[PDB]
Amino acid sequence: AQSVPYGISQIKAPALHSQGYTGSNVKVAVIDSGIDSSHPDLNVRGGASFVPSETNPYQDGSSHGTHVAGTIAALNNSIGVLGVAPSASLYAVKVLDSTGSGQYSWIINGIEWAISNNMDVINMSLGGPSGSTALKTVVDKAVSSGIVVAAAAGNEGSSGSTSTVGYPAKYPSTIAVGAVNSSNQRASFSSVGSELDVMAPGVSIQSTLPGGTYGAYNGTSMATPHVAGAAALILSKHPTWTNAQVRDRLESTATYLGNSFYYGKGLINVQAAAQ
Repeated sequence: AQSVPYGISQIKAPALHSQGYTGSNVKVAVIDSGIDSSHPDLNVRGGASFVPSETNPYQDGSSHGTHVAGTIAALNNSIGVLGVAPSASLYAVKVLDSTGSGQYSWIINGIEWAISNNMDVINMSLGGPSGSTALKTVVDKAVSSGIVVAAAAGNEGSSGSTSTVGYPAKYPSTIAVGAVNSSNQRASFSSVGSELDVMAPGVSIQSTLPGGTYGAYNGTSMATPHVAGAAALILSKHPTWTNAQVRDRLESTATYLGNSFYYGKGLINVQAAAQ
């Protein structure tokens, strides 16, 4: 049978599913380590690899990109798990290799592909303590071109009063996403700062793994796809909403959880964002 991971219900996605909104015709680029396109519980519509050593985007040697994609869009059916937007159009934009690392050049090429191929949403479950001028340029370009960009806040935890948000989540134009558990407690490794925007489930997140299996991971990498999917659910109900509009909904209708330095606006609530 199919299971619904707790995170999916936590952000209220099933309420949208009941209403008939499952992310149909919304194009979501998973900018990551590839996606195992052969996974029975995933439907990958296209893609591109910008990893010179890994020409095939439809395979995932890491598992990270695959697990992220299943949080966004694992298919609604009789097996496995269920995505936030199970009818979303999933694109494999390989910019990380099988070790789960990549170069800013490769990342930028992926985002450039996303723009040229008219994606509605970009998931970047990645980041680092410094950015590059070229990365900010292309991330801002994607935003100004109409794309919702969800980026992982990072897993650097707290450090007194200092921001530990990584790039590209640190940039104003991106949605910076932190991790909570099933009780809405911030996860201890979740990066903090004024640049942190919202929270999503990021602890013990069951999702798809390459080879057609399922497993749980922790991180802001797992939180982030809940927000990417949520953006797809919203757009599938509100096809004329702008990326600015979707962001401001996801943010303003979030469930306040505490001090914004630690929680931003709180836990996303897609039912309330989509109203």
